[PDB]
This record gives sequence, structure tokens and C-alpha cells, in this order.
Amino acid sequence: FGVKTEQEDVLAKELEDVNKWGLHVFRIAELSGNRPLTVIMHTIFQERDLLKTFKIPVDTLITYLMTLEDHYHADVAYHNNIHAADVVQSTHVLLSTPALEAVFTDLEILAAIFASAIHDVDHPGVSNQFLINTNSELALMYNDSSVLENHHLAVGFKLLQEENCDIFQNLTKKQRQSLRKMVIDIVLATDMSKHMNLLADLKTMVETKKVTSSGVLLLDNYSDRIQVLQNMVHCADLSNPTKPLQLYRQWTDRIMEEFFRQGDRERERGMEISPMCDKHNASVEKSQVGFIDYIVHPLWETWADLVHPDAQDILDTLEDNREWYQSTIP
Ligand SMILES: COc1ccc(C2=NN(C3CCN(C(=O)CN4C(=O)CC(C)(C)CC4=O)CC3)C(=O)[C@@H]3CC=CC[C@H]23)cc1OC
Ligand SMILES: [Mg+2]
Ligand SMILES: [Zn+2]
Repeated sequence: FGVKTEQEDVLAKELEDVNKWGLHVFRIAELSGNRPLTVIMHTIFQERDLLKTFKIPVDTLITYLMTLEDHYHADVAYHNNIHAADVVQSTHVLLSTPALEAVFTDLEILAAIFASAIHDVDHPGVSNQFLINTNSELALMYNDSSVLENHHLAVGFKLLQEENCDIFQNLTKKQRQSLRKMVIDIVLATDMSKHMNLLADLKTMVETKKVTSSGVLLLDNYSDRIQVLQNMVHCADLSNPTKPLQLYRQWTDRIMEEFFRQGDRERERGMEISPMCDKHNASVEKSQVGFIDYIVHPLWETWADLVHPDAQDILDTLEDNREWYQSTIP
């Protein structure tokens, strides 16, 4: 039969929501046999006609995607393939915002989406500080500097060398060099130690914002173009509290499981327990409200100004969720 199975039909119907904020990504993960990253990336590549544009052989794309997904750890609660798929899809929605229509080139679009897909690959489920404090091999390889983020990049690129995995094999050297630099700049910007400087620069850009005729953002140098892409993927990475609450709470459960596990390791070892990682002295709800107030809302408020009024519903959902978590603090 050259026709989908019923489970593949149910999956294809869920994937009709790929252009929407609030895609049922956990359901996609179940329906695809734990291939949310592969199926969501493929759908996006097809939808944006990236295979044709970059002459990517379909089998090579699928092989690379499965390989990349395979390098996300299934035994990690939050920083796994479902998170990668979610960041990919959220970036895909943000790239389609009316205020950015026709701003970015196909190569820049490719860069933002590919960066999103690789941005947490091979994450061990512990923080940079934990890796540094434990004298881990990763921290030694990267000289304690954006350890995880450098690692995600190195793995994401190295996997292109596996059998029939080089999705960029038909790009010119000039295209490849440009793509690579942008990908590196985007993934390194996902290190939360960079958040305050990224946000400061995004605020400066909003303050000196120029729009073209027809009211789309004018970005006429690399610094500004990459700043916007960096902040975009960073928004996607920090998008959990902006999603419908049924999704958000699953993300909260997962990050807390991950953090608590790290805290258990820190406690076993006699180390100081990192913020939000002590399961005996946690308030999950207060932690979410703090995460929103201090990190997520300042970023998304500034993004919303940049693309005004495109992100109003996202900001409203964020504010509703914040009130919900506040109302459950004992
Ligand atoms: C679903 O909820 C979460 C999803 C992801 C994260 C991540 N945590 N972090 C860091 C973010 C900054 N941080 C803070 O604790 C900052 N912060 C608060 O959020 C609340 C507070 C402790 C009361 C005061 C305050 O300053 C440390 C942890 C990461 O680095 C992860 C990797 C990349 C992006 C974000 C992700 C946290 C979530 O809820 C807490
Ligand atoms: Mg990360
Ligand atoms: Zn991430």
C-alpha cells in the first residue's frame, strides 16, 4: 500500500497546526514514535521549500535529522528531542511574523531553523556550572566558556560527516561559510549568561527602530540582522510560559525534574545546590513567577515592541499564565 498508515494519517493531521503557536508537540512526539524533531523539521523544510532551494537530497535530510534526533538524550527530562522540536517550530512561527515579512534571506531562514534544531543536542541534563564545578571533560574541552553551547554546535556540525548526512553538500563554499557563522552566532546566544546583553541590544534596536514602506523592519547590516535572529531563537528557547497552559505545565514538570535531579547530584556530592534545584526547598510556582517576571516577560515585552502588534496574543497568554501560577502560590 503506497498510502499512509492510520497512525501516520493522525500525525499528518496534527502537523497541519505546524504554523500555529501551541502545536500539540507532545502528541506529535507520541504519534511519530518519538520522532518529533525529524517530522517537524521535514514538514518545515518542505513548507518553506528549502530542499529545492538548497538542493538538499531528501534521503540525506531524513538521515541527518534522524541522526541529530538520536543524539538528543531520551533519559533527560527537558533537554531532549521534544524540546528541540518545540524550539524549531516556535522559531518557524516567529520567522513568519507579519513585521518580518520578506526581511530575511533563505540562507538566514535556514540558519535560524538549523540552529534551533541543533541548539541543545547531546545535552547531559546538567548546567554549565555543574560541569565546570565537577571538572567534567566537557568543561575542560571548552575552557569553562559556554561549555554546553559550544558542545551542541560541535556535535550538530560533526554529525554532518556521518554516512549520507551532509545536508549542505550542494551549497557553495560562500553559502556554507555564511550559514556556519550565523548558526554559531545564534547557538552561542542561547547561553543564559548572554541574556542581559542580548536584551539590552534588543531594547536599543526597538528605541531606534526603522520600518520600510509597508511597515516591515529595516535591518541593513549583519550586526542588526544577526541580533534579531539571535533574539528570535532565544525567544523560542524561552517560549514555554507563552504557550497554552496545558503545554506550559508539561514543560514546567520537565524542567523541574531535570533541575531536581541535578540538585540531588549536588547534594550527594556536598556541593551548593543550584537555584531551583533543591526538591526539599522548592516552590515550583514561585520559581515560575520569578522566571516570568525577571526573564521571560522582559524579553517578550521587548520582542512584542519590535514586531508590534504581532505578538500581542503571545504576550497576553504569558500574562494570563503568570497570574495562574501566582494564584497557586500557598
Ligand atoms: C519552564 O520553565 C523554565 C524553563 C527553562 C528554564 C531555564 N533555566 N535556565 C536558567 C534561567 C535563569 N535562571 C534563573 O533562575 C533566573 N531567575 C528565575 O528564573 C527565578 C528566580 C530564581 C526566582 C530569579 C531569577 O533570576 C537560572 C536557570 C537555563 O539556563 C535553561 C537553559 C536555557 C534557557 C532557559 C532554561 C527555567 C524555567 O523555569 C525556572
Ligand atoms: Mg541550551
Ligand atoms: Zn534550549
